[PDB]
Amino acid sequence: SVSKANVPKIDVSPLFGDDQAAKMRVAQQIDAASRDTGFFYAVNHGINVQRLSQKTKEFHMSITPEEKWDLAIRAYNKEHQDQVRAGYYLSIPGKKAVESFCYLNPNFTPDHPRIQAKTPTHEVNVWPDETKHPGFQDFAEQYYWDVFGLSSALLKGYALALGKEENFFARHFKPDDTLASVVLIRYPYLDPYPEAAIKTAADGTKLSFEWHEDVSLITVLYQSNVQNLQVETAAGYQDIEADDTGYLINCGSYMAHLTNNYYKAPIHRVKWVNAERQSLPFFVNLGYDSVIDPFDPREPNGKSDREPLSYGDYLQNGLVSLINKNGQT
Ligand SMILES: CC(C)[C@@H](NC(=O)[C@H](CS)NC(=O)CCC[C@H](N)C(=O)O)C(=O)O
Ligand SMILES: [Fe+2]
Repeated sequence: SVSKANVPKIDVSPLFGDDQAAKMRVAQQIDAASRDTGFFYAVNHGINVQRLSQKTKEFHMSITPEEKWDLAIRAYNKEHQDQVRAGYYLSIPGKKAVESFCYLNPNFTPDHPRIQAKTPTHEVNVWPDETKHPGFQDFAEQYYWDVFGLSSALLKGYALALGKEENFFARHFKPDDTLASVVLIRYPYLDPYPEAAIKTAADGTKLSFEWHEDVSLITVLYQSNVQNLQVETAAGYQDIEADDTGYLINCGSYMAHLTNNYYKAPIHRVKWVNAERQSLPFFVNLGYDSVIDPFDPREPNGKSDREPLSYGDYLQNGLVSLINKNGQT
């Protein structure tokens, strides 16, 4: 029936160091994975993912309907016209199973010039009451900078893999303006499971979320130990095995654009599984005005005829497009 994808485990610890040859050997493994299925697991990453999962569970399982309305994005609460990205994405009992909480750069405050200018895709995070969820905000903001650090190191690997100096991507990935987001997704156990929340793929597979390419430069994902992801290959969809100690990494469609599809954005989908689990992506986005001149690693000169694409315009279009194709999450 369904084969299993080759997803290598890459020790990324050299990318935090100064052994340049060891970093090249990591870059080679990133290149090979990016040209095969497009996924790899980053191991020896140094992030306490046990505390991540525990604090996230405590939040999902203790927030009340009252608090969810207070935090809801505008899709679920007409009063919150300024919350398009950041806030709570409600489940709909009997109809929609998944629920999530999304937050952005903690440096996006009312004092931030992008917030003053009302620039699209920039928002101030909303948080639950500290007394009802003690330590949650402190944990979540710290985690943002923890995975920001991991992501910066990974971008050095991708740069070296493509033959560029190690700051080629990372120089556009800055704490003061990154549009990167964390999403804390709960997939619940439900009995009976609402049929409306299950989609049937063309090939008969039951899905929670249909095929898509990620709107990101790269995606840095922690999931609990329940198998669910599939990646499309020419020979059909292949199962991605779960590993709840590592981060699963793949390219988004901005990487595909700027490399002239040398590193494709892998198409993937989420199988339906009736099990309580967590999916915690960090979407590595650059700044609103970040532009990287596209290039083609296949050509000696590296010349490409693709237009440079501003990351802000890419992100605004891509988020809307994904909602329109696969539905409001
Ligand atoms: C496949 C996983 C990453 C996860 N899916 C997802 O997170 C899906 C597909 S990548 N992503 C989205 O809907 C885009 C969220 C963007 C976010 N609100 C923002 O403003 O930045 C899942 O488990 O459903
Ligand atoms: Fe995805």
